[PDB]
Amino acid sequence: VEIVATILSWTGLATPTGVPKDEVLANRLLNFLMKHVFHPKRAVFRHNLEIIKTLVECWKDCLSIPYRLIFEKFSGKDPNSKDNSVGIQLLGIVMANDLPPYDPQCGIQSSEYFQALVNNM
Repeated sequence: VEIVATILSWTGLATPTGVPKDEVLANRLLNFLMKHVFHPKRAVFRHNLEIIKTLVECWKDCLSIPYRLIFEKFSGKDPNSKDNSVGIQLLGIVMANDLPPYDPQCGIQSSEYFQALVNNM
């Protein structure tokens, strides 16, 4: 949290883009940060979501938005647990800017991606 807040604060100067390995590390950071973003504690949960949204609206140029885990995060069935909240709220984060949720060009077919989105609707 502290080191990423520090590097993100250094925006306008030292963007993480234009360098290959810097971009790859940024992408692993993003995928890892969405991968573990669910904490039994709601305040730090909101905080982590804010970290992710700051990361994605500050980098924005090594695009690489990881689908297929937001997808499997809302794709859960048996609606008796708030397990799908993470995927829909991550999707809301990525939508909160101009990012397009173009599904089936890297992951699972839109006809079932959006299907599970609606089923949890």
